[PDB]
Amino acid sequence: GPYHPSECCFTYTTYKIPRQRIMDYYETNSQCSKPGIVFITKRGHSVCTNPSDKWVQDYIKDMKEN
Amino acid sequence: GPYHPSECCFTYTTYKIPRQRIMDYYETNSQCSKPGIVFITKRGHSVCTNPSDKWVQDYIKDM
Repeated sequence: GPYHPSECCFTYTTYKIPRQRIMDYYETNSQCSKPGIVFITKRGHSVCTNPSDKWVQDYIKDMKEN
Repeated sequence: GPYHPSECCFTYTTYKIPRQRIMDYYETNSQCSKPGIVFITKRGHSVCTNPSDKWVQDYIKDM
């Protein structure tokens, strides 16, 4: 329904996430105070990253299909 | 971990949630841009509410 909360990022990791841990990603709601790409990991955890970091962009490109 | 996202509220409910639906609640991270109380319903819906609403505080009190 339309009143659910949205996940927002407040602190980003500075460290590239080992690609073997990565299950998926999503972009955080633009209403959040900061931009965010959240990576979902094998153990079901969520890790905030900065979309403007080159490695985050590189990861997303290798994860996406055309 | 230290880099987990937090749930934040942007669109508050437009109705008083029937009490019977509610299983639990949590207050959102105070770092969110708006104050929020999220009620968790039986059916796994999370519903954002304004902690300044009397009915919300009344619910929390009773729970």
